[PDB]
Amino acid sequence: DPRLIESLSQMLSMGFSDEGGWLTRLLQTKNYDIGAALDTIQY
Amino acid sequence: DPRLIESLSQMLSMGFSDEGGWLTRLLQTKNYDIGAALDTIQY
Repeated sequence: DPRLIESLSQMLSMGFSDEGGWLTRLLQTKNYDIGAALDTIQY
Repeated sequence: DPRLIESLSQMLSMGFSDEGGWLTRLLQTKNYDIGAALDTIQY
């Protein structure tokens, strides 16, 4: 899935981690859209 | 676990939703430590 890959990879490069899959959960909920995930975490 | 309830409630009051359980997941990995959760999301 190039969008899991690129969304998660871009957010790891921004310094987020994925302990316990929290960030994978967030991105899945947000359809792998980085902007929506950033909004949700109030970045 | 009352620590999950209480920490989720405090996070919701800060404007964080828990859509899809991402915030529950984050708080669980952090043992309900709000400082640590905020650090992880770079708040």
